[PDB]
This record gives sequence, structure tokens and C-alpha cells, in this order.
Amino acid sequence: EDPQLLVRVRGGQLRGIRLKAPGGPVSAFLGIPFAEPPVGSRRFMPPEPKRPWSGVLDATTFQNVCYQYVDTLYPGFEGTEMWNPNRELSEDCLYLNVWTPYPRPASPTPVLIWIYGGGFYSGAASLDVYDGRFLAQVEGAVLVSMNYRVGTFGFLALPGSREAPGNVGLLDQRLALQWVQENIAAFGGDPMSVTLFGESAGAASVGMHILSLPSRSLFHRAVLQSGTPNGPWATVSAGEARRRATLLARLVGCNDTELIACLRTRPAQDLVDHEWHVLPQESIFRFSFVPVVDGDFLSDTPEALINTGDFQDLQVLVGVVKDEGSYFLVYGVPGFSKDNESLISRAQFLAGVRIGVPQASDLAAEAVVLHYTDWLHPEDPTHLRDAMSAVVGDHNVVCPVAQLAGRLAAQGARVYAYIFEHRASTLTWPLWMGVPHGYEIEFIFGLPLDPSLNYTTEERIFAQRLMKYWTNFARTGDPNDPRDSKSPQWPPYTTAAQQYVSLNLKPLEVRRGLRAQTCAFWNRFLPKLLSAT
Amino acid sequence: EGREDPQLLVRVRGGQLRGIRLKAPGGPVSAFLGIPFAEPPVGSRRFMPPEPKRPWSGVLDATTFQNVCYQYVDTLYPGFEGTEMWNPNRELSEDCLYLNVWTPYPRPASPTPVLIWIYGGGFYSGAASLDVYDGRFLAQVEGAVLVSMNYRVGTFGFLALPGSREAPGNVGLLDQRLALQWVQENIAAFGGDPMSVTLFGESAGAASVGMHILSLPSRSLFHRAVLQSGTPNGPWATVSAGEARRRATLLARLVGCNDTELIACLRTRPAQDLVDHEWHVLPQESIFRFSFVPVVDGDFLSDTPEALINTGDFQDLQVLVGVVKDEGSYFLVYGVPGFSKDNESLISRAQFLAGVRIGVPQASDLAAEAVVLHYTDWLHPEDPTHLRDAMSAVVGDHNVVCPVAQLAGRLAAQGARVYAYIFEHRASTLTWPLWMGVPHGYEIEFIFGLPLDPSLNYTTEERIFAQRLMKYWTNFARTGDPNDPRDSKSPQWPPYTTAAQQYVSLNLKPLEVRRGLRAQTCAFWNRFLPKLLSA
Ligand SMILES: O=C(COc1ccc(Cl)cc1Cl)Nc1ccc(CN2CCCCC2)cc1
Ligand SMILES: O=C(COc1ccc(Cl)cc1Cl)Nc1ccc(CN2CCCCC2)cc1
Ligand SMILES: *[C@@H]1O[C@H](CO)[C@@H](O)[C@H](O)[C@H]1NC(C)=O
Ligand SMILES: *[C@@H]1O[C@H](CO)[C@@H](O)[C@H](O)[C@H]1NC(C)=O
Ligand SMILES: *[C@@H]1O[C@H](CO)[C@@H](O)[C@H](O)[C@H]1NC(C)=O
Repeated sequence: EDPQLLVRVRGGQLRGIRLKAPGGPVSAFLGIPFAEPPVGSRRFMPPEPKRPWSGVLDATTFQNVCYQYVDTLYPGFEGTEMWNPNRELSEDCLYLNVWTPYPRPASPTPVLIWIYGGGFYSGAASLDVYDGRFLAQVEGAVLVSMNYRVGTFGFLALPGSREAPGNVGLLDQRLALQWVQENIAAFGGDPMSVTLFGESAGAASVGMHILSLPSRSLFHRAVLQSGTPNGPWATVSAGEARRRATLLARLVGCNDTELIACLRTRPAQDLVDHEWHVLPQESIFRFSFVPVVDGDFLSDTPEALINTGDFQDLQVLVGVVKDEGSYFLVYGVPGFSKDNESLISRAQFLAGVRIGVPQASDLAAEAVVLHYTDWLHPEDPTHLRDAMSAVVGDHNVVCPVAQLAGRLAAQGARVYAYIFEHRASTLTWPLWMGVPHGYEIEFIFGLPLDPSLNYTTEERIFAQRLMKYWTNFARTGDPNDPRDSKSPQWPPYTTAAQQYVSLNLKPLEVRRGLRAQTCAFWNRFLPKLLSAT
Repeated sequence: EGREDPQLLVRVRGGQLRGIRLKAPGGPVSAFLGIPFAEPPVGSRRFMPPEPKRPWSGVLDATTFQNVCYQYVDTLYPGFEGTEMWNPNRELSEDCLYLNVWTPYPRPASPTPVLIWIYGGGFYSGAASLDVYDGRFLAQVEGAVLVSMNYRVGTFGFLALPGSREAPGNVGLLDQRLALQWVQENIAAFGGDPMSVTLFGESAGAASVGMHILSLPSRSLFHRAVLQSGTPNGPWATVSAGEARRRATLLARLVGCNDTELIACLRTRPAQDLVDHEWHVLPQESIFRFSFVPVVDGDFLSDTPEALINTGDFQDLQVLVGVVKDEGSYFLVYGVPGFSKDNESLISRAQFLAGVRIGVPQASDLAAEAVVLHYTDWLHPEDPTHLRDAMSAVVGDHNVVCPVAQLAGRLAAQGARVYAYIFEHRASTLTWPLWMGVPHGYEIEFIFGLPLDPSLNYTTEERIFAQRLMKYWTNFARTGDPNDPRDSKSPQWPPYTTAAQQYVSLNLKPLEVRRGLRAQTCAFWNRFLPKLLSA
């Protein structure tokens, strides 16, 4: 029996499986329990450490996916399906996955920990795009990913109550990080060099761990892909979370203790049935149960915390894809569809703005329309369509990212920023969506290295470059190859020069200012506007 | 009579005139200067509408410029040419309603298209007798009949106690209208065609031309109009009835004064006493603000210019409108701390923020914030060169470029034929510093063709350029189209339309067609800012 597949952690023995990567084998250990199944009276409660087990626990397969809403917009279309659960749903879902080189690392290896996105309402560490074997095989990394509770199960909160304190889904992530500290050395991983990375809601989780003191002793560097703790969707106020929780309890037929108790008796799918019914306005890029400003996990709003934090010893890599907003238009904005070029009228554009910026007053919405209209072609359908995408991307991702990068840089952090501009040759969404939210992931994880995936040879070469930036950053806090000259170099993002790089098929190009003019509108003017109005 | 030049004697409705034979570079022209067109608006007539001049006897000598209307004289840079060239070059007087005529020599034997010039100077200053308004070159080279008139400015022209008989306001505009009527009646005696009259003017002169378009009684006195760097809409060209009354009673109080009693007391004040308090009645510390300007009286102006342009019918109107490259730079040295003609005026962020409040004096804190956010360069938010230029652009865009863009857009959409330009050439002889670029008012010397005078020290290219511009203006006056029908080879000047927003660059190089009159920024000024103000 393969001793490379046998490992002992604090809770007992594990049997892993030998997997094939194109360049060689890797050792994978999938479905490792890191917490007691958060079921029955455990629902909505913070996780508890997993009890020791007897014998050898079989970690050769992905465990269940946390209970969550499942997308049905385009039934059986690869573009949407690729994000849907690829295992059985269950509230018993608190398991993590570890990939390492085979044989396992001779000396302690830097650890990358992935945190998936999915708007805090969905996602799983088992998706094909999160496959860790490429990074493990090629860069000899130790890769870890966890499941964390999403939707009402992970983030339903009655702020101040003992039984539904909020943010338990982020506590799930934190326990997994504690697990890595306690156990990763047994896999050949270095607990003294841990890099968090995640995309969308995953990036925002990474950011919340930056901003939450108890998480800080569990990682050394961070990567935020297309997401931030700050911004309009990633957090809610205690007042608003309380509101949403008691509205959901009203819809399902339900003193905080009494209320939470009746919710605990509800079958999972009954809660999920009403997930989308509690949002205050018709919107897109807005999610019902997300992290809450509790005054505990988050001592203040992420805006306040990034504005005042001390980020001296801290390295961060942050970025965005070319078209953050395009994907979301087809999920609520009339006139948009994956099946046509979605050329919209001016009317549709104004209507669209109230949906993409749901919190906006008439006057603020007016300001947005007037800023994004191309007044040389105010009525041009192509311009109006692309502008609609840009409003959503900018408001939700690009400008929150520019704001974080800027505050981090000014307050002592080492920051590297990018924009990702390559569109996959295999993409099944329309051309008008360009490079949509989430389609850089498969390249960072190295999927193009698999011949059967039908990526182009240039895309393979490109994925390898990306894997190097990311693992080199994990190793050192600097994505630049250490013994390679001529590139040119990826420079740190600073407040003075605001340098970032474009990631694409051509060599790194250095640009200055991350939508500087347009993000000043979003981050400097709009707040002053709604502040009074 | 008897031994006079028979080509310099002419009769008009009021009597006989003797003009003078003037030398221009390419030959002689006839000038008739200092023709009275109204009764001297003096004494009991101060503040009153002008009365047509009563016939005189004998031959009136029309060989020299008459008095300049009483006005505030600029003392910012004593003895500096850049400021002096705009100051009164004849004695100041309330007896000042005279006009000038230039024609070819001998006078045209067939009826010639007429150009009428209205000077600017913020409605507080100006004179038709300044060097840069010399009609001799357009007369000689293009064969134009050129008229320019003096009109009352400042308090004498524009002090209004709206609703009163004795000071109804806008009398300076009524002066201009009277001259226009004079041209309709008398210009044929000079060989001018009264059925082809084109108005043109710059800054407040342009705003004036715009008021005549918007005021029905003037409409039958002209056929085409040119507005150079000014418009009747916008933030400086008019004041409400309420604001005019407020400024008038403050000034009265400042000199020690029922509207009849008040106006009567003002009529007893020395002209200079009124002028001395001109700038003391503006509501905020400002630049590109003038104390006494046309008022929305519900008479001359039946409503605000904004409402009138937005909703009027201009089907059979032909207009040429444009701006210079740096409308705002000139004004900064008259009020924005940190700006001088003697240094590079590299300012700090703080000076920019203070400057914006002065250059956009009617803006709330939030509106000001909006302005500062829009014009700030966020890659170089503290860079002094950028901030200097942005300050200039704030003032220029707010006061001229966007009101012009707004005017052109409404006129085009409402059936007018519109031609738009940006004038980008800086005179080789300009005495203002380089940082000011092509400042407000410095296209005028080219339109009038001063560079044709060798003694002025312009370049050969400037001479050729000036000739081109004279051709455009006179071609437009003649046909309502600045293009030469006998010259297809040269690039064409297309009309400005809402759909294509075309205009041309005027500089040393051939005509270049461009799209969008500062479209993105002007949307801010023209569409957003008003909506903000309604909140
Ligand atoms: O945002 C939405 C909208 O969700 C819904 C709202 C209401 C209803 Cl009834 C129904 C629905 Cl579905 N869907 C969405 C957005 C992005 C992705 C892709 N993204 C997933 C995680 C990794 C990064 C890429 C998938 C679904
Ligand atoms: O705007 C001003 C301000 O004037 C003043 C304000 C206050 C005081 Cl105390 C004192 C003063 Cl002076 N002056 C100004 C602007 C432009 C020109 C040039 N312009 C004149 C008309 C034709 C086109 C060019 C001359 C003076
Ligand atoms: C595109 O298709 C969708 C769904 O079929 C439709 O609702 C929309 O109106 C279409 N858009 C255009 C511009 O035809
Ligand atoms: C330019 O000079 C004037 C007076 O000489 C001064 O008041 C002003 O502050 C100077 N500006 C700068 C930017 O140095
Ligand atoms: C033109 O140039 C000559 C030659 O230097 C000079 O003497 C004359 O004064 C100049 N005239 C003007 C108006 O600058």
C-alpha cells in the first residue's frame, strides 16, 4: 500500500489517492473533515473542531457540496453549468482538500489556500476550474481548498443573538486555516508561509481575513481576484441582515431564540426557495445572505477598516478581468441575453442603471447615466450595451479594487495589481461579454496544460506564466521571477504612480491609473452625493 | 463744398456728412466716423431708451472717432500693451452714441453686403474705435461695407429697476437696435445693401448678437449672425429682474440714494461716481462676472435666453459660432490668487480649490466639489502645471465653450444652419505669457485682417491666414455659407448638426473637421449641473 498516500494528522490517519497530471503524478487528499457536521441544532452556529476518528479515513474523493441555490437560467449550457454543484448537496459539507507533489515535498513548501466565490450564496471546492493538481505538479506547490457554508446556512444572522450571530461561513474558512496551521506540515507544507487566494466572494473573504485580527496569525500573504471586502455587495449592516432574516422567517412560516428555533426545523430546500425574495430592491450583483458588520468578526465596516488599518508588514496581489460586469446583465437587465448581441436602446440603458445601481437615488442614477453615455454617440446601441456592462463592473469590482489597492498602498502594504485581458478560446458565452467575471481562474490553476481540454498552445504557455507569477508571489510576496532578467518587471502599485500590468498573450505591459477618472467619480463623488442629495 | 473730394460727401436721414479717405495696404477706403445716431443720452436721459438723433444742419465732419461711452478703465497692468489695447482710446463721455462706416473707395456701384460689428467687454467696457476693430481691411480687401456702433455700457447701459419707467434696463441693447435701424434706413447711401446685413461680435458683443436673434423687434434688422466666444445663454450674460433691482439699489445706496426718487437721485450723480462703485455690487467674489448686464425684463427678453433658445423657431436662421482654444486663461489674473502674467502661474491644489469657488461663484459646495472632481487629473492630482491649466479650463468651459456648445446644439436641432469653429492660432505678436495659450479676444485681430498691415510685424503665414479668415466671414455674410463656391479643392466647412457635431479648426494649417464640441465635459456643465442645482 502506497506510503505516500498515507498521512497522519491530529485527528487520525488519512488515505489519499495518486492522481495524474500531464507532467507526472500528484498526491491528492480529498474530503478531509475539518469540522463537526453543522447540522440540526448546529445550523447557523459557528463551526466546531472535528472529533478524532479511528482507523484510516478514506480521503480519495470530493465530499458533498454545501447546501445552496442552483442556477437555472440556461439549463444544460456549459457556460452556466460549470459553476453549479458537481457533487450531492448537503449541510454536512465541512471538508477541505489538499494537493501536493508526489512524492510529497522533501522540504517544507509554501502553501496556497484557495477560497471560492459564488456571491456567498453558492460555490464548491470540487469544481473542475479549482483543480489543484496542475499547480502542485508544475510549481511543486501545496494547494488547499475548503468548503464553507453559503447562503442562509453560512450567513443568516440575527445580530446579537447567541444562536445566529452571523458570519459563520467565514468562521468555517477560519477553522480550515487553523487546520492548515496544525496539520499541513504533515503533508510537507510550510505553515509559516501561507498564501490565501480567492475570486469574487472568495476574494472578498480573503479581504475580510485581512481585516479580522484573529485570522491574521493564520496567513502571510493574500491574493484578491475580482473582489473586495469593501464595496456595495460584500457586507451588510446588522440592521439590514436582521431585516432579511426575519423576512425569510416570515416567508417560511416563522424573541430571537424562538425565531431561530423554528428556522432550524425547516428542510434545507425550503430556506433556499426564498433566498432571492428578501432583497430590498430589484438588482443584479446583489446577494441576500453575506457577511455582516457584527462588530465582532468585523469590528467596523470594511470601508472604515481599510481607511484606518495598519498594513505595514503585508503583501497583496489584486486585479480584475477586462469585463467585470458583462456576465451579470443577463441575470436581470431587460434586453440582455447570451443568445443575441444584446443591442439596447437608451431607454433600456436608463432602466438598466436602476438595477445595476439599486441603492442609487434618482439624482445619483442620473449622474451615472450622464457619466457613461458617450455624448458623441448617445444613442448608439453598441456603446449603450458596453456602457451598461461597464457600469456594473466598475461599481461592483473595478473601483472597489482601486479603492482597496490605494488604501493598502498608502498604509504600508506591498501591492501588485493587474488587469486580465485574455479571453479563453473555449469560452461558450457570446463575444459581446468579452472577458467575463471569473474566466481568469482556469488559467491561474493551469487547466490549459491538459491537452484534452482543447486550449491553444499559446494559452498553455500563458497559463504557465500565470502559475509562475502566482506561486512566485506565494514564495516571496513578489510575483517576479527571481533569476530572470528582462521582462520587463511587474512593478508594485503605489499611490504616486499607480502602476499595474496587463496579463495577456503578449509580454507584461505596465500601465498607470486603474480607471482613475471614473473611479474618482465612484469613490469620491457619489458618496458625497447620496450623503446629502 | 467745391474743392472737397466728391467721393467723400454723402447725405443720410439726419443731414450731410463729410468722410475721410483712408490708406489701407492695398489701396484707399472711405471712412465715415462719428456719425451720431441718437440724441445724447445725457442729463434727464441717463438710463433712458435712446431717442433717434434729430436732423442737423450743414455738413457734419465725420472724419474722426467720437467719444467712448463712460466706463471703468482697467488698471491691472499699467502701461502693458496686453491690457492697454482694450482701454478707451478717445475721451470718455455720456455723449457717445455714434457709429462708424467703412466702404470701398470709390463707393460700391452695386449694393454690397453689410457687416455690423458689436464690441465686447463684459457689458461694462468697450469701444467701436479700438485698433483691432479697424474696418479698413475688410472694406478694401473684401469690398465689405462695415459698420460699428458705440452703445452704452455699465450702469448707463444696463442699470435697471425692472418695471419702472425711468430705468427699464437693457437700454444699451436698445442703442444697438437703433444703430441697426439706422443701417436699414441710411446704408444704401453708402452703397450698402440693407437687405443683406450680417451681425458679428465677440464676448459680450456675441451675447448681444444672440439677444437680437432672441428679440423679435431686432429680427427684421438682420439676416445672418456670427457669435465669437460669447452667447446670450450662460452664467454671465444676463441677470433676473430680482438680481438687477438688487444690484441697482445697492449702487444707489453706495452713492447715497419709490423708484422715481431713487432714479432721479442717481441722475444727479457725476458719471465717475457711478463707475467707481461698479465692481462693489457683485454678490460673490468672482471672475467672469459683470455688475450691469442685460436683464430678463419680459420685454426685450420675453423670457430667459435658455428658455428662448430651447423652444424657439430658427428655421430660417444662419449662424456662425466659435471659440478660441483657451477661453479662460485671461480671466484668471483678474481675481484667482496664484495667477500672474509675470510668472508661469504654477499653482497648488489648495489654490485650485479656492480658484474654483471664484471661477464658479454661483456653485454650492457640492457643485464645486463636482467641478473639482471632474477637472482633477487623478494620476497627477497635485501637479501644478495640470492644475493651472485645469483652472483655466474650468473658467473657459463654464463661461464660453459650453454655453456655445449648448447654443449650437439647440439652434441646429431647431432648424438653424450653424457653422462652428475653434480658433487655435496664437499671434506671433501676443504680449501675454505662453501659459495663456490662445486667450479670449485674440482671434479678432485676424478676422479684421490686421496682419495685412506690414508695420504690425506679423508673419507672412499670418498674413495669408488672416486673408483666409476674412474670406470665410465675408463669404458667410454674402451667402450664409463660409465656403467658397469657386474653390472645391480646399477642404469644406460642413454645418454643425446634432447627429454629427462637426466643427473646424482655424489655424495655420488647412481646415480640419472635428467632432463633438467638448461633448463629454459640456454634458457635465449642461445636463448634470442644472439637475444638481435642482436639489
Ligand atoms: O449573480 C447571479 C444572479 O443570481 C440569481 C438571482 C435571482 C434568481 Cl431568481 C436566480 C439567480 Cl441564479 N448569478 C451568477 C453570477 C455569476 C456566476 C459566475 N461566477 C460564479 C462563482 C465564481 C465566479 C464566476 C454564476 C451565477
Ligand atoms: O474680466 C475682467 C475683470 O475686470 C475687473 C474686475 C475688478 C476690478 Cl477691481 C477691476 C477690473 Cl479691470 N477684465 C477683463 C477681461 C477681458 C479683457 C479683454 N476682452 C475685452 C473685450 C474684448 C475681448 C477681450 C479685458 C479686461
Ligand atoms: C435578445 O434576446 C432576448 C431573449 O430571447 C430578448 O428578450 C431581447 O429582446 C433580444 N434583444 C434584441 C436586441 O433583439
Ligand atoms: C506669480 O507672481 C505674482 C506677483 O509677482 C504672485 O502674487 C503669484 O503668487 C505668483 N504665482 C506663482 C505660482 O508663483
Ligand atoms: C516692427 O519691427 C521693427 C524692426 O525691429 C521695429 O523697429 C518696430 O518697432 C516693430 N513694430 C512693432 C509695432 O512692434
